[PDB]
Amino acid sequence: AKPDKNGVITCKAIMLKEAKLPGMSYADTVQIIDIQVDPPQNVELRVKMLCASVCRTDILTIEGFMAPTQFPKINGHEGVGIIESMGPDTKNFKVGDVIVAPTLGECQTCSSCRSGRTNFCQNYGANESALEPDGTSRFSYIDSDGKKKLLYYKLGCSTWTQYMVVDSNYATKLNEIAPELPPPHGSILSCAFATGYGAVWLDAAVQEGDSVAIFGVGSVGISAVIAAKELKAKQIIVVDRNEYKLKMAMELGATHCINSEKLPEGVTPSQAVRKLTPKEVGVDASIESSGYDVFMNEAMKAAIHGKAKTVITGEGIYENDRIFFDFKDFLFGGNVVGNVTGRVRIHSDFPGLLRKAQEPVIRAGMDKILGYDAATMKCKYEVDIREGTPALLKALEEVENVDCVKLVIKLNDY
Amino acid sequence: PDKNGVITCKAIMLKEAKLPGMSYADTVQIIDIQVDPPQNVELRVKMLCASVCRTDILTIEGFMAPTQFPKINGHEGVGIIESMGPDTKNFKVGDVIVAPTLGECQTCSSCRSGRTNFCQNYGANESALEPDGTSRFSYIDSDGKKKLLYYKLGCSTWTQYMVVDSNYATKLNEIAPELPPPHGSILSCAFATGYGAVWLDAAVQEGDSVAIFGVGSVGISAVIAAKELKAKQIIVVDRNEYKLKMAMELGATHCINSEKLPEGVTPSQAVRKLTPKEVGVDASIESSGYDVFMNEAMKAAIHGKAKTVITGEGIYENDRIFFDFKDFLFGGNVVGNVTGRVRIHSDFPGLLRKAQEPVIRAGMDKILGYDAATMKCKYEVDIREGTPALLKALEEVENVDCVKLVIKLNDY
Ligand SMILES: NC(=O)c1ccc[n+]([C@@H]2O[C@H](COP(=O)([O-])OP(=O)(O)OC[C@H]3O[C@@H](n4cnc5c(N)ncnc54)[C@H](O)[C@@H]3O)[C@@H](O)[C@H]2O)c1
Ligand SMILES: NC(=O)c1ccc[n+]([C@@H]2O[C@H](COP(=O)([O-])OP(=O)(O)OC[C@H]3O[C@@H](n4cnc5c(N)ncnc54)[C@H](O)[C@@H]3O)[C@@H](O)[C@H]2O)c1
Ligand SMILES: [Mg+2]
Ligand SMILES: [Mg+2]
Ligand SMILES: [Zn+2]
Ligand SMILES: [Zn+2]
Ligand SMILES: [Zn+2]
Ligand SMILES: [Zn+2]
Repeated sequence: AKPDKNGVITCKAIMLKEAKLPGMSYADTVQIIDIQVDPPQNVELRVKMLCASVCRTDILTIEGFMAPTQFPKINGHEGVGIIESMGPDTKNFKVGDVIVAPTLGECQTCSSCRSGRTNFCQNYGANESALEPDGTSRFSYIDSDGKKKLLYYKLGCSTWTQYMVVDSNYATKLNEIAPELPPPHGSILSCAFATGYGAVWLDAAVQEGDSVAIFGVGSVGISAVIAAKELKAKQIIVVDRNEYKLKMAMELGATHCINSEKLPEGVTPSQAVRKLTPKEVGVDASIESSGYDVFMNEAMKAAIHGKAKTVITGEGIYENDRIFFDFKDFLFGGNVVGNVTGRVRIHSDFPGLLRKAQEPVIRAGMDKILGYDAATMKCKYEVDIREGTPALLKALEEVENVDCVKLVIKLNDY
Repeated sequence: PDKNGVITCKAIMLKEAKLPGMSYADTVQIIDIQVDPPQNVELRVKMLCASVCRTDILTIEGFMAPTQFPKINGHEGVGIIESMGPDTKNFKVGDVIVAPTLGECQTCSSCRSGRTNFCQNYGANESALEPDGTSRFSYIDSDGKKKLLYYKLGCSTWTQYMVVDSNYATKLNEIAPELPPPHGSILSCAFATGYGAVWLDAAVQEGDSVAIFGVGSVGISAVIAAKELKAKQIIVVDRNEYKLKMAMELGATHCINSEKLPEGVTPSQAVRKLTPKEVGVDASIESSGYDVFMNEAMKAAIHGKAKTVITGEGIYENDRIFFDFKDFLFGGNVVGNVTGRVRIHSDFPGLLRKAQEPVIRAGMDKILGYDAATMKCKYEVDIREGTPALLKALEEVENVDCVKLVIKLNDY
């Protein structure tokens, strides 16, 4: 879209009217509407989005996750686009750059950045207000009563829109290192792939000859399998109840699979994992990527006491917003870390991830996650924001299809 | 020892778990027991003193002992090798030893990692028995019948003589021959746990900020470590003002009485308010046993960068603890810790050298209320003075100013 004389763009975006509480439909809350996107201020990028792709956390967001008051909103944190314009103070970006902009920036000067061992930057942390720091939004719409109304972001931006505004301290560019990378690949690099790959590579720090357990092989868990295989793990144990995704995981380098719904009475997933290791010692690295609170506990219990790290990537709407651990196993060697975006720092680590993503085996793995067809640039599960709300609502139901690993939302021509 | 090498001595027997509504008198008694001679690589140890870890009181309440009663209590204590099994190496009769929960085989992938004491080969003896299902301890009951006593784990310390697998023992007498017994006793658990949690596990550096949740003997040992390592800020959280003041005397910079916070202010929010930009602490130590403080310690840590070290224990519903999910995902970093990650061969010799330094010794003396002239501690009971004196001492564990009760077992 071309801006009007005041620099405002009118474009399609996916609006969430309110939380979809249990028993409510997508139809109750989700609608494609025309929105107005204000021009970028200060160090902001306004970004022509190519595609978004559906993270389970996007579905949690529809259900009200981390948004007690921040409706109506434009959804989405997983996506890729092209810089269309920039605020006047912007440095180190140009119009035409291809960017992703995940939740955490990297100031490189706080004690967290300088530690070398985390991406939880003190200066560019999660924008939980879902607003600009002055309480405004670059997004608005004209409702049925003709009134101009504010739309919240997801966090520091929204990706389910033809045009997004994001603070450039959260952006990192793809076009210098990977000018030929297709859009849906760039989209999963913004969250799902970075998360599973980085949880294994950076956070669990998997070494050649390590044993790895992965609880949940959706897009995040399969990304973890691809990393564990690249890093020459001796053993890659995948746990899930979805036989399709367990089989995909086995095709991309998992060595052992466990269907948690088919375990003998009184055999826990952690016991099943331990049974596959020498003297039932457990795994060198335990990844949770399910959102199932039970699996966070089972992941902790699967890890070799003291030596191994359990990396929790999963998210969900839990009773009292709490998770639980078996205390005796926890005290006697538990080691559990929260992980966002795989610990992949947007300046220090993302460039090497992007170079890795171009290696043939890693690309084949991304193609499999996406069911990508390079001839048509279409993914197996794809919906286009220009095709209207009914198509989108059907696609959101089909996220639960057994063979839907990653739904893609096409936003603009490629 | 009799004709068969069996020692008859006093020990503190727990008959059954002390469940809520029961008294110490219901379950705790000083009795004469028989201690068999050591076999294989065992040490039989003349105990000098035990000292009361909060986990000793949890044991009385049934902690980790669903079936392992009756037992001799105790895992914190120090003694002198009286005899050894025929296969023992690297120990002599007369050596002063402690024998904590975890050994250090030095060859398993956990030992070889260099970053944990959770040895795969010498782990916790949860059976509370010898590997053949027998015990070195027994007693003659009122029926005149000979009956087995369980250990605590690999041994019991609340006895004049104990037997332990020498793969769990480490000697005090070469590095610290003049160390008083109660100091050796707290080195075996409380002081190693608090000091190690800060020094080894949280790896506190000069200029770091530290929060310690619970300033009993473990948390005060953590204060001593944080001071020794030149932490910029040492924040202590407790309900007990006497122990908070003691922590401040031994190096703490800021104290918070959790029971005097406004209802809407959490312990983690109070700790973060003491830190620049409410960023929280570089190292967060839980040493309370209060499940709430395990969650608050996790939340007080700088997101991602900092480590929360959980040392606390308790009897929790369904044996489960909980964490606030959003704060956990966005940077939580929590580890279970046993004995301060202090490995009995690689780390304990260094800890023991540290204990001999005047400031650290002064801190151990303050924990103990130790009088060097009388070798008496502020709170001390002798096993030879009878069950009623012990039952009153066990009640006095809860006294405001009781940091560490010592159970004297033999002349020093
Ligand atoms: N931490 C982060 O930065 C980050 C990034 C991506 C996603 N997430 C979260 O991580 C998780 C994985 O993301 P995703 O998009 O791959 O999710 P997904 O829903 O596509 O995949 C999760 C997988 O876990 C399995 N699983 C869920 N509940 C299960 C149960 N009860 N029994 C057995 N298997 C079960 C599912 O069958 C599925 O294969 C989600 O919880 C998501 O919200 C977080
Ligand atoms: N992990 C290990 O190897 C190891 C070693 C020693 C002790 N422990 C455990 O660590 C903890 C500390 O041991 P200790 O012997 O110093 O215990 P302690 O009982 O002497 O001291 C605990 C301190 O925490 C405070 N605390 C407890 N509940 C509180 C609450 N509700 N509000 C505020 N403050 C509270 C108490 O007032 C006290 O000062 C205990 O849970 C003990 O079982 C474990
Ligand atoms: Mg802005
Ligand atoms: Mg033995
Ligand atoms: Zn995501
Ligand atoms: Zn930073
Ligand atoms: Zn103890
Ligand atoms: Zn070992």
